[PDB]
Amino acid sequence: ITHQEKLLTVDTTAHPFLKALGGHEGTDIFPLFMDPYNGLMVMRASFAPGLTLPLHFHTGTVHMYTISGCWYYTEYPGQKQTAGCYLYEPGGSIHQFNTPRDNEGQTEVIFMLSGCNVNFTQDGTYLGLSDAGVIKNWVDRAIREQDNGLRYIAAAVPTYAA
Repeated sequence: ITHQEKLLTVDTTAHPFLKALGGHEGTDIFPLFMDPYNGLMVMRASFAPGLTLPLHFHTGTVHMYTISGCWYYTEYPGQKQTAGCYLYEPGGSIHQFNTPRDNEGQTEVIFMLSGCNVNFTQDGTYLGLSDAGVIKNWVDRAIREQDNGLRYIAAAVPTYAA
């Protein structure tokens, strides 16, 4: 009959977002939940206007809710995502995130990404991988480098039972 006196909770307004994920200006993150072992991350992202990210091939599902702003996938320009929009993206899909230059402000999203992200250029050249582990390393480094006093939830690696 386990204890748990406190809830595993993170207030995203009590600390500034980690700036420039992987050194990419315009992509600010606030980590919430990171499980590198089951390949799962739940994050809040804050996107600057005028961004065009690389093509992201998804190995698992993506659940995304746009709180505010605007963004669209290069391939589907007539289906812009704005306040209150939800998107389910299955594994095996590949699209390219864009924030229009004409956005007056930040585009705010919360998403749940399963699996890994394999990054390509529009012409198919492999750029790199981004799994929960990789992102966590930048996060932990960003927390130190930017002197941010934020906390997030993380799943430990499985081991032999005690």
